[PDB]
Amino acid sequence: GIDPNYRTNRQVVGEHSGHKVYGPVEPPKVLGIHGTIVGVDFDLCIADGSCINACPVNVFQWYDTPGHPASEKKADPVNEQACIFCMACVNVCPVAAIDVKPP
Amino acid sequence: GIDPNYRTNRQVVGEHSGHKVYGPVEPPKVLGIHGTIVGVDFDLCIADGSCINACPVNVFQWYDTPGHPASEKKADPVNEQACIFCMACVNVCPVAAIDVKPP
Ligand code: F3S
Ligand code: F3S
Ligand code: F3S
Ligand code: F3S
Ligand SMILES: [Zn+2]
Ligand SMILES: [Zn+2]
Repeated sequence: GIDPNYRTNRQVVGEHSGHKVYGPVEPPKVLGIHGTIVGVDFDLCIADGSCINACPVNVFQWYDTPGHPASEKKADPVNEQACIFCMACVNVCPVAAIDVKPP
Repeated sequence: GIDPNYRTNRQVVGEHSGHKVYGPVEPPKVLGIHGTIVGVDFDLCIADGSCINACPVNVFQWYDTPGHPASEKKADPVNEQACIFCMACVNVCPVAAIDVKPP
């Protein structure tokens, strides 16, 4: 599962669709974590889709990541700021790849 | 159109589904304004639906108001806190019944 201390343990290295990306990032095998309010560890995500299936406010969208060993698609927190802190995604993810921290 | 100063001009008289309701409220003809972040004047709303049709984060839901002269259904800001301040609803409403104020 995702490191609950990722925001302090990792370096921010870039930005994607309005959110920060925490490294290391060495495409295509290592993609890091996307998001600050709603963080998704792309290296753990296996594209199960329960998060997208549970979120009532459309926080996630599928984002293609060809060449990644865990999956070739990931749930990207494009609308992380719409999060109403349901904590559903955090609990439905079979690999515990999501961490939500209210700002 | 809605009074942009409604939050100070009107009295809060109740709560509905997690949001405040600003009076006067004398059902069924006078229902007031629902919401603080995303305020919808139920007395102006005619159930056009453009707001629901435009909102990407599901802020609104239909709420029945039988007996109201403007319409018998209203767009209720059930998820006002998911608002990402698109200002779309504010502009699509044909009667300017919506006012959005970031907290
Ligand atoms: S595996 Fe990925 S698709 Fe969602 S349910 Fe977990 S973050
Ligand atoms: S289910 Fe959606 S509302 Fe936030 S707690 Fe997860 S991104
Ligand atoms: S009329 Fe009502 S249904 Fe929406 S578009 Fe205007 S608040
Ligand atoms: S379109 Fe939706 S995101 Fe807010 S500005 Fe209106 S309730
Ligand atoms: Zn991203
Ligand atoms: Zn309401």
